[PDB]
Amino acid sequence: MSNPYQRGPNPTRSALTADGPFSVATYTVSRLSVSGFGGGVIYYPTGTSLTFGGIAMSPGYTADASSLAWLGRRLASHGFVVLVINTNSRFDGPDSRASQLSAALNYLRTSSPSAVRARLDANRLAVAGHSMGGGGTLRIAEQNPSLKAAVPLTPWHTDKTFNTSVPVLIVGAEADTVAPVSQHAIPFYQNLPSTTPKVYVELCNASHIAPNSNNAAISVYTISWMKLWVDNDTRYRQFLCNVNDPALCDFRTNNRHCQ
Repeated sequence: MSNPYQRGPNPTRSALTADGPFSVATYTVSRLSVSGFGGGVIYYPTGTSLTFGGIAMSPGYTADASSLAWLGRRLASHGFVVLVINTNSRFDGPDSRASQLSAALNYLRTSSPSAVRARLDANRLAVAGHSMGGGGTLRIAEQNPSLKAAVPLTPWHTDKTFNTSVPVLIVGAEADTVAPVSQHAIPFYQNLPSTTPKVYVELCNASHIAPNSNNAAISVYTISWMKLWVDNDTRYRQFLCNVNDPALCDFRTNNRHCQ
C-alpha cells in the first residue's frame, strides 16, 4: 500500500478555496442528547464508501456551531468527518472548551449515528477552534498526544505554554484587538516544544472575526495541515513549504513538515 489514507484529486491552491470534491451530509447532535458539550453539527462525506479522518471544532466568542459552519462544511467536502460543537455556554473559557472538544471526539468514536461512524476512521482525529476554542485546541492537544493535528484560529488563552507533540498550525489576525497576536498567537507558537512541527501564519488586514466567514487563507492552510497530518498526504506539503502569500503578513515555521 502506497497511502491508504489519500483522498481526492491532486490539489491546486485554487480548489482549496472552495468546497471540495466530496458531497456533504449533515447530522445535528441535539444539546438534549449529550453531556460534556453543547450540541453540534457533523459534516460528513456521502456518495463514497471510503473512511475519512475526524475533526472536532470549537466556536469562538459565542456558543454557536453556526459561526464555523462554512469551515465545517469546507473541510468535510475535502474529505473529513467534522463535528462542530456548540459549547455548554456562550462564555465557556479555553479550558472548558478543551473538555468539550474531548467529549466531541469521544462522541465521534463511540456515539455517532451509523451513517457517520461508517465514514469515520476514529484512529485519525484532529482539532481546530476559533479564539477561546483555539486556546482549547492547544490544551486538548497537550493532553492527547494521539491527536494527528491542531489548528488554533485567532486563538485566545491566559496560559502561553503548551507542552504538546501534536503538529500545530496557528492562524493569527494582524489587526486582532481581542487576542492581540503578540500576546496570544505568537507566544503560543514560540512556547510549543522545539521538536513539535509548527507553523504560524498571520492574516494581513484581518480581525478576530476573520474565521467567522469564508476565508481563502484560512481554507488553504487548514485543509493542507489536516491533509498533511490526518491523511499523511504529502501532496499538501507544497502549500505549506517555501510559502509566498500576499494574504499573509507573517509566516514562521521550524519546517519539520518539509522533511
